[PDB]
Amino acid sequence: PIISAEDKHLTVLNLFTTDTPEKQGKLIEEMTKIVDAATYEGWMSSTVHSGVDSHGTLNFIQWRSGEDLEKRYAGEEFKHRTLPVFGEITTSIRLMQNEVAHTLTSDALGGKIEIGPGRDDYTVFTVFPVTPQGQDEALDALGPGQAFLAQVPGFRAHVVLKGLRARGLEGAFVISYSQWDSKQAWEAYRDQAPQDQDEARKAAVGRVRAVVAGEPYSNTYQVVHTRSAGEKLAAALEHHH
Repeated sequence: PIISAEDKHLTVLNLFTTDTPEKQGKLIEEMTKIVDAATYEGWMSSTVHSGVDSHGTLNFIQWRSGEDLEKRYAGEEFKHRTLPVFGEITTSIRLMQNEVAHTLTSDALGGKIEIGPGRDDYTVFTVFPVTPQGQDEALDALGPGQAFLAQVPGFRAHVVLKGLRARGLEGAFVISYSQWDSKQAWEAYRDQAPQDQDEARKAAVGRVRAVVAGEPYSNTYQVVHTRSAGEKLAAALEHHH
């Protein structure tokens, strides 16, 4: 699926944490059943991520509008099967509605971003709770503030999302979602010492740090499954519900 700052649809990220690799595998399988059967009006695509640094998963989902999303939330499978099943294999659930604030690619300022299991993107994710006063500052710092990323070795792309509203998370929030050549390229950047960090990096980070209002959540992922509206694709033959 394709991500761009001109997106007029709703970007939904469903974030799940868990405490064993067995529950992670189970999460992946349950998410994938829902994706493969997805026919909701307005549903555009889902991209399932499997946690690497720590146990959990992430679904990056595109919806035509919030109205379409709410219809799904009002469905009986979601209410009586999905939530309770997920509840039992997770330590937390955050269903976050966002708009795309900024994109950057290694080759173009504001370039379009593609996500999918075929790219082998090492995917890096952070949700920052921020002060309501400081939200725009955070967005500016993370997006335009980090133009330097495009020249970092192994960096592929960066999406910055503005949090609109969420289930399981209160207050203002923003999200950083980036793609890298490998775990190795990411950690080399992540772990730069002060002497090796760009000063523009220090400035961006310092601006975000000033307005963070609580513990951010970060994790890394492999993309393991993606499907779009009407796409003839599934990890299993039989419909589950």
